[PDB]
Amino acid sequence: KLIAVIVANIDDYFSTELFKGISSILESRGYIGVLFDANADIEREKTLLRAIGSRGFDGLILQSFSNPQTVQEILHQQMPVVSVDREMDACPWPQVVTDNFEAAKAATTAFRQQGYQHVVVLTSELELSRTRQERYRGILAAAQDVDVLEVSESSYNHSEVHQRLTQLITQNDQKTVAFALKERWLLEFFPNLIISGLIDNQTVTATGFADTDFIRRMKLTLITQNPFLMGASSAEIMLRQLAGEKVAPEKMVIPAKLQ
Amino acid sequence: QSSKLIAVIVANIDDYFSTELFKGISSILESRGYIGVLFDANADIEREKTLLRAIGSRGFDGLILQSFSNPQTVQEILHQQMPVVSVDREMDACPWPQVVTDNFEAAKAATTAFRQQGYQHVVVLTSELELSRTRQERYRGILAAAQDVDVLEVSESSYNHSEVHQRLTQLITQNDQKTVAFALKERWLLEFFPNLIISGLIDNQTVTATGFADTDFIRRMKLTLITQNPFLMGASSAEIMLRQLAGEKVAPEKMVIPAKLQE
Repeated sequence: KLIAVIVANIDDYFSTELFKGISSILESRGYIGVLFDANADIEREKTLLRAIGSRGFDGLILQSFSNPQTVQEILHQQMPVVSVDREMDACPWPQVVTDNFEAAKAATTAFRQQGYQHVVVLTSELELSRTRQERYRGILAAAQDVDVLEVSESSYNHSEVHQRLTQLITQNDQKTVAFALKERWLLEFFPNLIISGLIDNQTVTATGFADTDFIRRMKLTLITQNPFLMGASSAEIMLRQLAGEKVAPEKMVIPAKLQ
Repeated sequence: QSSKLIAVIVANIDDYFSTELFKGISSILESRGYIGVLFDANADIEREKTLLRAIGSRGFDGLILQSFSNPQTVQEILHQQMPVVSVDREMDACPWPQVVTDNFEAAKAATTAFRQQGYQHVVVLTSELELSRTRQERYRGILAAAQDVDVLEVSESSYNHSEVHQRLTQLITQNDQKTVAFALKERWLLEFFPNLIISGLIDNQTVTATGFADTDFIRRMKLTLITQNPFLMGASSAEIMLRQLAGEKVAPEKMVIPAKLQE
């Protein structure tokens, strides 16, 4: 009674917390969650997918980058599947996602209503993920002026990004809000900016999609996805699939919270 | 032909040390067709037992242990059906091979480096000492190098944030001796040091801070920290496992991966 859980990168708090959610729910039925690291590698995921399939795992909860076809061509309906945080197309199985566009929108609208009309979006490459595009789409629909700084998680230099970032925030003394689209960018760059004083909550402030209890205590307003809940919810769906209940391949939206 | 699945049980996946450990194990095991599988003990020794019972009744070909189970537990449940390698435990008289850090030497050297810069007063922040031999060793290393040493034990089970905060601030500020706040575990450094850097307490002139931590983002705050090289510890433990899987009667000795004090 093992459920394989493949995450994009076990180094993200979102992923380890999501897994803790699956586990918590799976334990109420004697089922056990098992974690696999796709290590941001399309190929590692493929070889992992084959192993998961041939070894007889009972279920697959997937928060990754491969098209549903890539997953069907390897597992071929031999087990229940639930994808998380990806919002893909023509998905033949259930999905649990955040209201990315909406949450980003509301966030941007709140900051706008406080004079911070300038927004600098710090994100990973947009075209590689649909949830990233949605968040950026949400910021675009409610922001007056927007500047974007895309970073390739596979090739970049800390100071190089740090400089282009300080730049975008201070080019105009327009009241700016630095908006991180993923937690790692918020943890890597904003702390220093708080110490240097650029982020004074007067002219410049900061926000982003972060779920870690320890950034908040340095107080900024962050958007949380509550990955634990998303993980718990996907596992409920998975219980239904193992129990035999034919499940509808629909999207379940766990709303984000601007706290 | 077998499962070729190696079970890896970590103390808690929330620890960056664990996830990196696993990454190390996975890159080595891959070179030979083996696949690391991650299990989360979630800080519960009971949880761990059911994971082990599952690991033995599903046919995994090996176990890499970075958790709480003693050998009596692992014997009674798995009965040596599969080779075992332990990591980051500092267990004496261990029956299987081990991969550990020079906890005493590393702490001692770090304290010595700080003393030479003037910091004579060490404020140790840690999870309960009795609960772990590795913590005890790092604490043992500090006392072996510093005069004025105060200790602040935190209960991972039930502790209050501002409660611990207020005490740390009390111990750091009691006298004029230059002080080093030394975290024995990464989480404590990550939870309590940032505000002390932002509030001005930690200024690198009268009060500085260090600890065992491998995460990069704190690096960028410039603090001097001790890294355990978890990826390397994980890869080394996987190298030993492959030797056992290849049928080598690997002696149950400890392989020491020295920690590095990195500015």
